[PDB]
Amino acid sequence: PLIVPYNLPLPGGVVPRMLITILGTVKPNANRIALDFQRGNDVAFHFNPRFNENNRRVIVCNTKLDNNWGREERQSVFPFESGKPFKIQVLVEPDHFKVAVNDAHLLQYNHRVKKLNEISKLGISGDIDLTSASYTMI
Ligand SMILES: CC(=O)N[C@@H]1[C@@H](O[C@@H]2O[C@H](CO)[C@H](O)[C@H](O)[C@H]2O)[C@H](O)[C@@H](CO)O[C@H]1O
Repeated sequence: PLIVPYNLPLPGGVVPRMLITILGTVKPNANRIALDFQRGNDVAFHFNPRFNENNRRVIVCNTKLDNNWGREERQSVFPFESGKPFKIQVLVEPDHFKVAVNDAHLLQYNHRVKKLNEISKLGISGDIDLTSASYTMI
């Protein structure tokens, strides 16, 4: 299917009620997954499942400004499974990114980058087979 790393343009940037849907399958022996919502060189929203950090599964979320990472937000609830198909939904809300995986709410990420309309691309990378990446307005 699609090539990874994958760049998904977000024409005119993100806006509340925008829903991004990523369909994929985690590769066997996977180490990492990363979604990077980018504003130019900045990463507005970095969503990074890690399969083996000190023999732990953990989701790391953060923001990258002027090539510096900020305070990490961590979610120990880990809905991904090596070898298995997943669905990540990212709903843009006025004050947060809302993330659900396989139809179950996972986490919220408060907006640190405030110029939502300038977050105009989503990079998709890591140890997955990518089936599809799309968006729609709800
Ligand atoms: C640059 C670096 O290695 N920083 C370490 C963190 O790893 C980075 O974390 C950011 C998100 O915060 C990105 O995921 C980047 O790809 C990672 O290299 C690491 O999470 C923390 C905690 O162990 O230590 C930093 O030094």
